[PDB]
Amino acid sequence: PGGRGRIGVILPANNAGMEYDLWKMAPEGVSIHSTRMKPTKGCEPENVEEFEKELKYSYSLLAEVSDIIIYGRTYGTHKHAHVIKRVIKDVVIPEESVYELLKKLNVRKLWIGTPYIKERTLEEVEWWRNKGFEIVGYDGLGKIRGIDISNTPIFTIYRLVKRHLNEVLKADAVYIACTALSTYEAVQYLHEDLDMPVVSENAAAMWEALNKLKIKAKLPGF
Amino acid sequence: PGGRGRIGVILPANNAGMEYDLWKMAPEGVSIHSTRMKPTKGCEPENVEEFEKELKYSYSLLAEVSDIIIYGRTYGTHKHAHVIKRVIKDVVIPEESVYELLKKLNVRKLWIGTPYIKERTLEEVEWWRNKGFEIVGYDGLGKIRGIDISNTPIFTIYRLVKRHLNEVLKADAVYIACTALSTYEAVQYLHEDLDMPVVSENAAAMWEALNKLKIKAKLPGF
Amino acid sequence: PGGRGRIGVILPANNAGMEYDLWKMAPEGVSIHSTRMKPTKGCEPENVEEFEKELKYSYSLLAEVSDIIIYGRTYGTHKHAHVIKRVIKDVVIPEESVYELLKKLNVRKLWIGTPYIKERTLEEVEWWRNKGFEIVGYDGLGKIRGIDISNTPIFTIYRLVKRHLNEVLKADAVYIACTALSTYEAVQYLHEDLDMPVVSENAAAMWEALNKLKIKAKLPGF
Amino acid sequence: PGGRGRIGVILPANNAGMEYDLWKMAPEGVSIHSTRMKPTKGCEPENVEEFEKELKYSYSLLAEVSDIIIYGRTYGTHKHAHVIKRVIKDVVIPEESVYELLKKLNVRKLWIGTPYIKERTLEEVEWWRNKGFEIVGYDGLGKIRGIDISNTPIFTIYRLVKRHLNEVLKADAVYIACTALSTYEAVQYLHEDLDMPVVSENAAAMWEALNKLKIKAKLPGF
Amino acid sequence: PGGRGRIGVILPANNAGMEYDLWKMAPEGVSIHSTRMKPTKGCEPENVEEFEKELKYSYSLLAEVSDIIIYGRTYGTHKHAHVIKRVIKDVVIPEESVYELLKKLNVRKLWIGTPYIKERTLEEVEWWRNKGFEIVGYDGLGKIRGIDISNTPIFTIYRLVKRHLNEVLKADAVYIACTALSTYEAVQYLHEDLDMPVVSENAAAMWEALNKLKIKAKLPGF
Amino acid sequence: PGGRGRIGVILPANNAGMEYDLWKMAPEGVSIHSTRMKPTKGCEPENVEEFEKELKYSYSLLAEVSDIIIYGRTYGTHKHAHVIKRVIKDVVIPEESVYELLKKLNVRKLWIGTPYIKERTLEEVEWWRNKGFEIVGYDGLGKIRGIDISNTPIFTIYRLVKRHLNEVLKADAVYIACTALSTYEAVQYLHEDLDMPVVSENAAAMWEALNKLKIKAKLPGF
Amino acid sequence: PGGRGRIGVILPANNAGMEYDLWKMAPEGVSIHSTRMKPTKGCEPENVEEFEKELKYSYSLLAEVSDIIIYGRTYGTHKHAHVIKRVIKDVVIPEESVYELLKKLNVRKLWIGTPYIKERTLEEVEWWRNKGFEIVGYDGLGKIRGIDISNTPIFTIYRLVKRHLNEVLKADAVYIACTALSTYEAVQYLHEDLDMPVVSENAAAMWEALNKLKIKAKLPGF
Amino acid sequence: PGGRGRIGVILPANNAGMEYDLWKMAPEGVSIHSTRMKPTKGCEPENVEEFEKELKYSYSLLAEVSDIIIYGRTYGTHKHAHVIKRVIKDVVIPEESVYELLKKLNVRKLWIGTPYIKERTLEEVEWWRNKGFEIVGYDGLGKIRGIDISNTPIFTIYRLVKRHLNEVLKADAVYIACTALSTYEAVQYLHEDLDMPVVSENAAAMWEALNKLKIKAKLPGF
Repeated sequence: PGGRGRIGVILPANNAGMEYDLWKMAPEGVSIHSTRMKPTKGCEPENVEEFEKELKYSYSLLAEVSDIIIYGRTYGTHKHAHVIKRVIKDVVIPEESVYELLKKLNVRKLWIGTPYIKERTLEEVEWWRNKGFEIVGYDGLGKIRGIDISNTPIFTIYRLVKRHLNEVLKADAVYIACTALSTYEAVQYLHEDLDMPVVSENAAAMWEALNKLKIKAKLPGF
Repeated sequence: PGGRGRIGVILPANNAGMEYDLWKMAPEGVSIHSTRMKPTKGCEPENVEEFEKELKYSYSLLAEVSDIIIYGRTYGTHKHAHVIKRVIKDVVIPEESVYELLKKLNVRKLWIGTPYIKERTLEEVEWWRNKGFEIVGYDGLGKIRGIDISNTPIFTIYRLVKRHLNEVLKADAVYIACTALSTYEAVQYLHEDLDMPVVSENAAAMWEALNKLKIKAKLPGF
Repeated sequence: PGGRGRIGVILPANNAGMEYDLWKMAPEGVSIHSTRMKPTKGCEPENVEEFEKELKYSYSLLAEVSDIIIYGRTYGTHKHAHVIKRVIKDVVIPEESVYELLKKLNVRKLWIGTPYIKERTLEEVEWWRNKGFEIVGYDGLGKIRGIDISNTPIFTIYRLVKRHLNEVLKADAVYIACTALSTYEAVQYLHEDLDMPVVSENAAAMWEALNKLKIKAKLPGF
Repeated sequence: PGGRGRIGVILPANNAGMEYDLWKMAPEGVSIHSTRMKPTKGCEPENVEEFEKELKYSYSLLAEVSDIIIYGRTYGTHKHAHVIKRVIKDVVIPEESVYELLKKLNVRKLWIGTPYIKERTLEEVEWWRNKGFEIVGYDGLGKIRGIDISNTPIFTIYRLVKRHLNEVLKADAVYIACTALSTYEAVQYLHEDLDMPVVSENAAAMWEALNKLKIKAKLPGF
Repeated sequence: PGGRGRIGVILPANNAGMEYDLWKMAPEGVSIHSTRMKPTKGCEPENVEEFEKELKYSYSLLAEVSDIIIYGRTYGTHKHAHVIKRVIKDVVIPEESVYELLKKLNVRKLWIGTPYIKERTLEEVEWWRNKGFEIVGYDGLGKIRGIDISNTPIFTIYRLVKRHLNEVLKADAVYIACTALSTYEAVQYLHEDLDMPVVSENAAAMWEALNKLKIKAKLPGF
Repeated sequence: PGGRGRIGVILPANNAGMEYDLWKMAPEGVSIHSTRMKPTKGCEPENVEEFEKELKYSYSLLAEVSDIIIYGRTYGTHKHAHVIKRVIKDVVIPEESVYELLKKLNVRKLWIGTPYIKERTLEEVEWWRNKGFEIVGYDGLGKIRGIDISNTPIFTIYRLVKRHLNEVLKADAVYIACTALSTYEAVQYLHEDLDMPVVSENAAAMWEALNKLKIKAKLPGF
Repeated sequence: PGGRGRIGVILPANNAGMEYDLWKMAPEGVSIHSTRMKPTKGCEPENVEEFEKELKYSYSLLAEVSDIIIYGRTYGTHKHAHVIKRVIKDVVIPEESVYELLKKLNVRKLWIGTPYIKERTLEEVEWWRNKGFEIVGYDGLGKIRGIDISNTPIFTIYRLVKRHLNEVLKADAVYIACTALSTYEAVQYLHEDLDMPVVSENAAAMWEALNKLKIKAKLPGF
Repeated sequence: PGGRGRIGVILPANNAGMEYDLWKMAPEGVSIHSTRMKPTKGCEPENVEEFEKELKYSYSLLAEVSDIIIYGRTYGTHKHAHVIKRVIKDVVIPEESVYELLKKLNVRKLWIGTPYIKERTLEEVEWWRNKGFEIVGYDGLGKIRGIDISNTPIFTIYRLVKRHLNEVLKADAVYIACTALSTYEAVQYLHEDLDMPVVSENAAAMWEALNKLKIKAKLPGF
């Protein structure tokens, strides 16, 4: 029973990494409660009313046990963030959390690691690039299926970044995209070794949620 | 990542105690993945096809990330267990787990603790009698709302039983119903103090799941 | 054998939280010794000589084993503090300890949490405002019986405050009234989460006592 | 809160050792609550109605917070135990606890250590002898004032016994009288070194109390 | 210094897992010393004199710092074990260690896990079958390059076996071939979960070496 | 599996101290991989092509499992360092690491400890003086055989320096030559006691290697 | 075997507290070696040649195993310190160590605690008083026999000082005389509670010895 | 303070290993007090009255602080043990302790390790044979000076025995002579590895002393 706080999380059916990260980061007295959503074809809502209806439903399943809710998907966050914010009051959108965290950390140069194939990696890059960050470098694991992404080993994530040391060192911080990756440990190793903030999407999400709820906690990587 | 094993769990929207218990019991390398279901009026589905359709849907959201699935509700387990077993192959029904565990523990005399009101506590008590157990005593917390049940403090659960020490010491074991109660700690204290197995629905569920997956683990209470 | 120090405490018959708090806060080599007083109707003595006679008696039971004595009641502290100070030389009055502690902490804005019901909580609010504090907010558990108050769970005390986050954040510190509440843990969680001193009556009492005796110690919440 | 159990204790004003022992022995979730009684001239009440009236009063101060009560005095236990049992239902009389414990331990030969002077040590001796125990030896610290007795150092109590190794090794167990002595540690050292049960009055009292309440616990010298 | 013992190990150039396993298993005061050998085409030497000459050379590099030597390759062990034993007195051949260990464990039914491709896994199979073991099942990771094999994650090795729970549970023990795999952890998880000895080639090698040197030690899966 | 990093090391056949030091200093996720070289007569190669050919061969045995390589010999480092750097790109030469470390530590006055005999210790002294250091003092263990050197006890190395306290205190740092000495512990004791950096050849080597790979770590002695 | 250092100590036959203190303070790798001297009538040598002859003899028994020697007596230190320094080169005289330590701590006001009776306590006071310290207060345990002094309990030493809190607080530091008292613990409690250096003769002696030998160590009380 | 017990020890001037061993073995509350004796030429006193006079003197220096005394020399124990027993009542002679311990351990076959040269090792070996033991083997460190003996490293003592594994494994136990050797650790390693009691002279001495005083303790090696 989360007497200190209860965090609800809506995530994709095949995401097997976020729940683990969230619990590992949850301070004493805090509990995580999740519900899943149908896996989707694209990365954005085809039918907005359809999306909003399903979103409201999942939200209704978490509304009473949650003190705050995290939208743990990337789907619909780029072009329909307003729909999500509309349905879920005070919702935490990991991608936006990353932005605030990086800003609060005075980050201008960024190195981006992802689990995606080149194409998506680049889009991810341009997204952040189009938000004012200078992207000194990037790379991806070249995966497609979420379950496969979730299965990524700690050090595979670690070497994904370390392999580009020379350029990684030119950044003010590193960002590891996708909530399907369990970055709880990887991010700590990277942070210690690179001596710079290493921000994962899951850690950023917890950072924002814990701040809004006002619960002291030492997140990993920064 | 749940390299050692991944346990999926389907639970009622307002259950805030089972996810906590499950993670506390999860041995290293094991992760818990859940999805919620619409809260229902009765304790048994009035539209079977409706139930089966919703059940199949939730199952489809956990099917890929799960190595095994736990049906963490009481709803539909008394009269429609066959429907659940049909939709979810190898599904773990906590109530049935309790039965197997008690049997394996050679339990004949039983004391039953619940979070329900007198009328429902009576049904619960009669149910286990009609299963071959001599019920030396019982009591309930007299609650109705699941969130309220989930909020039950460790020692409130502890005194729920201890208050009837004289009856209790006549049983071969104690059983604490409902997966909404977080019994991880309470059950350990009771087990040590009463010197007899104290079986909670959540512990029984993990016991069965961990056995089927073949993962060593020390559950609490027994 | 409190070779380092012995603290005597006079408390109401039905107070079950203060002794626990005091021992948990007692540093190594320090021991707590208590004696109880007849539970009373009002919150102030109608017969002063009666009060003084009973007060002197209880004091006589603690005088020889105590290095210092804490008057752990609220009864008679508002209008007859002088009587208490008269009978018990160097007595520690928790309510006055809170005042000195808050002052030493440069506190001007205060949020007050209590276990009482509307009326009495309103009197407590007024009592602190007249002492020179701006009371940005308050709330109570609405209890009457001391044993009931003592039974209050850690997180029930925690949420009593957290539920009013918006206002609490406007204060310089939080104060939790009544020595019947066991605040040893609750106060630590609140202090960490709110990032401001959270002063409970029991912690304030120990603070003053330990200072007078000159025994190093880390009290909780500030 | 003492969700696991609350033990009330009535003790003499100048006893500074039993509260410490009781708390050290208290398992998690158990709390100790005490109240004192006027120090008396003799070792037995001269006015029975007077005694019974004061006894009932102190009891009334502990009745509501206690699950069980320990009468931590020797006063009135030899000739008026029935009065005490009458006023306090299920009361635990340390001296009687020692007897049951020694019997349960199949003890026939006993060595007795006390904090009293020769005269009283002698009375303590034939009192236990009169219960059928063969008393292979004894000795006392020769103290009179309770506060002085309470101040007795761990190893002073240890050497009080060890100094008579010769005869002491002829007993089946050692018994250390008076609840004013803090025997929590001393008794452990003696038990390990002499390889036989070393029963102190405080440990015996907790043993009986914890048994009646049914709370698992590992007591000091046996 | 390895005052307790020094174990020398000859291994293939690209083996990155055995040195790690050996050190983790090395008890206090024991140190591991290694030297590498040219990577070879086949799995058996084509030129025996060539092999023997290179073998003697590597041995000469470890002879002075070693108390015993482990031949950590599979190359030349199937058809030329006698050559190895000839050059290196008391040499420990991991494959032969596995055999002795399994025999000492009274193993008749065996499940075999390997990192090789179907073809080679099949050869590894009937080789052990040819030693009288009934092989209830097997599987391989289908890898070729040693460095790739060494990179195998703990749980990848764990699931390599667990995925065949069904048949695996019919064996008396599990055997994981190749010293390039770091099985220190994987083997412990499997052993606990399957409740049967899980023997890795590296653990078997250390078992034999530590026995000959007579150094107490608790090895991984048995 | 050095998921964090893999350090290869080429060392003399009879060196039994460096591998131990390296592993003790290796942070989590880092592994050490070594290969030996034929013990040589002189301290410099008489046949350069011979040396280069053997050097290239050993390197080829470590090239694939290593992220970086340490040349753990003194042989050929004084007059043929360029040959080594040529064959092994980014190779770490412990002697040169010591120089950079001492420089980074702003060291001008140096005390030198060695395991060699008068003559050779004299050559080492001259070698460091020509590098720009004032050598306030020195001493050696007077050993010749590497295995003998490796067998040197922690405190023998400690007293080798401490015995000259008066001079040592005049230096800015102490340097202990030869990678055959296991200095992991000795260097820590010396550093604490002398309150100045105590640099061993092995620690310096790890310092440089870990820096190039960018892996956080706390080496001993400085 | 004190590889890090060996401290010899000459002490009075009946001193049972210094050896314990010295070992408790001895850092790892340091050992204490002692030899006793005939107990004497006065506090100063009657026959100087006699003293010097016996002193030289005891010294000869410690000369070879010691790196430095501590003269753990007060006898002959006030008027014949020069004789001691003459016989034992670099000898550590605890009383002189206290002086240097207090000076290095910029101490002007001092509170003195001793185990002696009034007369000696006063002489001790005048001694320090005649060395430039302002003695804000003092007290003694009033003991005569060294064995009795050695038997002094931790908290008896603690209260010896604490009992004079008001004046103790006026000092810059507290000094506890006599090496027969085991002050290892007492001094730590006092130091923490009084928030000022609390210097015992034994701690001062170790401070000086460890400094001369150059061995890092955290002495208690300052 | 040695509230639990005080052990006095008389040892040779240059013995630097026994005091360390004794303290490491001393259980909590036990302290060691020593005094030294003039180093002697032979291994047996040539002037008995001279010996007895010096023996009585040293004894007089330890008589008051000791609960029991250990004669930590070999000198005079072979032919004049009766003189020692005469002067020191209940004295513990390590050599005799070894005998009783070995006997109590039902030891018939013995392997003997010593720090002496061949000739003295022969006497030592013959001595124990003429005591009823079959001596399956032996060896010595070949040292003469006690300080040199004391300086013997843990593993040097360990290999002294291990080097003769084949002979050793034929014995029922191993015995390591001389109290100058610090065997506290060495003996534990040997005991674990050889799986048989490994008795050092110092451990045997403590065993006997602790038994006579009746203090529970876990010695090493057996």
